[PDB]
Amino acid sequence: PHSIRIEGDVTLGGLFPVHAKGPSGVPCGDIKRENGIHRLEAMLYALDQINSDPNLLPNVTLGARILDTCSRDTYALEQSLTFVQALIKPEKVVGVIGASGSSVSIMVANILRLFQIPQISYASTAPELSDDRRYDFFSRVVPPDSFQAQAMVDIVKALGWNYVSTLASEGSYGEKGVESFTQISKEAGGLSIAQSVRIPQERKDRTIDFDRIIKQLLDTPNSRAVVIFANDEDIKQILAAAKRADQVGHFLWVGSDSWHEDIAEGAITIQPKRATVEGFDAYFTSRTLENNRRNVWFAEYWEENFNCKLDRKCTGQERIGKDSNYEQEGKVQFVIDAVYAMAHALHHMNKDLCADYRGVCPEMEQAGGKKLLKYIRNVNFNGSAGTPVMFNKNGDAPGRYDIFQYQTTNPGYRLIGQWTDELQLNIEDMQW
Ligand SMILES: *[C@@H]1O[C@H](CO)[C@@H](O)[C@H](O)[C@H]1NC(C)=O
Ligand SMILES: [Ca+2]
Ligand SMILES: [Ca+2]
Repeated sequence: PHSIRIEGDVTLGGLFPVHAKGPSGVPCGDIKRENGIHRLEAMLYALDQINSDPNLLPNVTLGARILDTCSRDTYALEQSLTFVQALIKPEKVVGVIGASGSSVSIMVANILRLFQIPQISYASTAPELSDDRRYDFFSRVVPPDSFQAQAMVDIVKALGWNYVSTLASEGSYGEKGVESFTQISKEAGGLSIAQSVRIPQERKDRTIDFDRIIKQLLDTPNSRAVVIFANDEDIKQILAAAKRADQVGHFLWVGSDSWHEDIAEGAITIQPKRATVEGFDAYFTSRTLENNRRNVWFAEYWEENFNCKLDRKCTGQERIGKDSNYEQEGKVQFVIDAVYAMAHALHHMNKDLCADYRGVCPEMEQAGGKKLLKYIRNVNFNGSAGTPVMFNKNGDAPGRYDIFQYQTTNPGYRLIGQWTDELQLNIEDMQW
C-alpha cells in the first residue's frame, strides 16, 4: 500500500511510477504494469543479485526504501522527504534510483541536492538535467535528448530529407525537442523546417483528427519528411493515421516508452541501445502472490494483469506469461545498471576508505554524498546486457542509439543502423 522497506548496512532509495496520475484531485490512478511494476522489480532483482555477489560489496548488504511517484512531480517531492527522516530505526539513504519521468526527476533532484544525496535515473532524458550548476547530484544511465536531437538531424541529412515538417505532442517535452532539433538544424546547414505543427492535449471532451493533421503535413510544399516528437498515445495514432493516408510519406519519430500494429511502412525511429536481461525474466515470471509479498503493490498488479479480483476471481494459480502476455519492459536493463552503478561506486568508496571490515567504516559513513557522487561519476563496468556503463562530466550516459525501421517485406521494426561516435546507416537493410 505504501512502500518497500528492506534493511541493510546501506540503504538505496527508489522512485518508480507504480501508478499513473489519478483523475483530478486523486494523486494516484491505475497500476502501470510495465513502467511501474517491471521497473521496480528490476531494482529488487538487482539488489538480490548484488546481495548474493561475493566479489561486489562482499561484506556490505544493500537495503532499500522504494516509493511510488504516482507519475506526479509534486507527489514525488513529498515522498522524497522520507529519504531524509534520519536527519529531520531512522532510515539513512545514501543514494536514490529514479525517477522515471523527466519532470519528476527534476523536482526530486532539486530537493536531493539540498541534502547532498546522489541520484541516478534509469529513464529521464530531459537535457536540462545535464547542467551541473542546477543538478550536480544527478546522473543517468540513459543519454540526454540533446544527443538524440543531433542524431535525428544527422539521419535526416544523410537520407536527403532537406525540407521537413515537425509534429510534436503538447507539453514541455515536445516543445523542447522541436526547439532543440530546430536549433541544431540551423547550425548544420542544408536542412530547413517547412512548418511546426502541435498536437492538442488529450482532452476527454474531444477526439483529435490525426488524419487531417497528417494530410496537411503530407501536402506541405517542399517537405520531404515529417519529424515526430510524441508521447505514447499520440505516436500510435500518428503512425496509424500515416498508414491510412492517401499519400506515402517519410516519417522519423522519437519519444514514447517502448523498447498486431497499424504503422506506416518505412517509419523510422531512433532510441537508446538496450537489450533483454534474461535472468530478470526468469525471476519476474516466477513471481506469485505466495512468494512475492515483498512487492507491496503486487496484489494490485495481479488483479490488473489477470483481470480478476482478490467479475472473475483470482485463484493465485495464474502465471505471468502463461495466463497473460509478457515481454520484458525496455528499460529493465537501465534500472539494473543504475543500481549496479550505485553498487560499484559504493564498492570503490569502501575499498578506498576501508579495509578488512564487516560492513561500513565510520570513515565511509562520514564521507557523505559529495564524495559518493565522485565515485558514481567515475564508475566504468560492463552492465546487465554486457555493454559498458559510464558517465560523462555532466553525469550523462554517452549518446548510443539504435535506428529502426518498420518493414513489411517478410512485419515489424528492423534494425537499420546506429549512432555512436559515427552514424552507421545500413542503406541495404532499409526498405525502398
Ligand atoms: C571481508 O571479510 C573478509 C573476512 O573477514 C576479509 O578478508 C576482507 O578483507 C573483507 N573485505 C572488505 C572489503 O572489507
Ligand atoms: Ca555482495
Ligand atoms: Ca547532472
